Amino acid sequence: MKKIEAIIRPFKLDEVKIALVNAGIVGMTVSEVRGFFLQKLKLEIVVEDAQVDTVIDKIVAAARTGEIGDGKIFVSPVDQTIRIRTGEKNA
Amino acid sequence: MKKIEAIIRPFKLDEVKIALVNAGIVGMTVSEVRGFFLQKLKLEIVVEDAQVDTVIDKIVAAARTGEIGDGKIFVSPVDQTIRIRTGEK
Amino acid sequence: MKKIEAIIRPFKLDEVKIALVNAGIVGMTVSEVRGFFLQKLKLEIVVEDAQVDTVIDKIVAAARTGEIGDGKIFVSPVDQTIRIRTGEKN
Repeated sequence: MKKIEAIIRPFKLDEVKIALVNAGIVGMTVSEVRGFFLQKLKLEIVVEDAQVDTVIDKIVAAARTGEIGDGKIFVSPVDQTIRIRTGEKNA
Repeated sequence: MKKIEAIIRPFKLDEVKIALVNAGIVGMTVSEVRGFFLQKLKLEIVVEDAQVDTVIDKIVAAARTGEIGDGKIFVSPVDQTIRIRTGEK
Repeated sequence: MKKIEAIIRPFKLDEVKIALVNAGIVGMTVSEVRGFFLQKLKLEIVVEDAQVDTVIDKIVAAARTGEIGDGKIFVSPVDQTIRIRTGEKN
């Protein structure tokens, strides 16, 4: 499992969201961030390793404009995920 | 050392906070997040490996309601922690 | 590559920012966080492994005051970085 964090232009949110739903990406967290100080959105998703590349492509395709400031995607390892409602774990 | 991030229902904050203090969990960071777009809180703590399971349980017990949307906990590795005040590593 | 997250006193931002520019640190993300509930800023940067220690020192030197609440720095692994504009990966 990997965490994928994407720093995108705020107005791209909808587009990106749509794409991620189309790839059956379920859980997803978004927070307001300042980068460059420009306002950006940070999207966080956690997916299986096999999905990573796929997801990246879609985000890229949805978040891209062609100009500097399109932002960036970071992939990092996740050891464990726990669903609070049930306490179910996957590793 | 592991980073523990929990995305919870905002109103659960107090409860969760209490529990974490009861387990001697000291440093803790909280930010507003939108998930699902519902308002959530993201809590971040960094603890020793041996504490991980314990902490998870408490968070679960404190943050749970029984309904969809209770949120999620992610555990990820941390290589290094540095205290800014002293530079201790 | 490593992600460096620093939780600092808000007013230190400028100082810290200057220092990071002086070490050629380019991309950098800042968000408002509540820690301890005191208002803090979380700075996130991703750098090559070889840079890590350097960066840490500068942040420390820039963010420090000597009192409790100076905050903390966490270093964690990053597997992959992708530039959205081009799709370039490292």
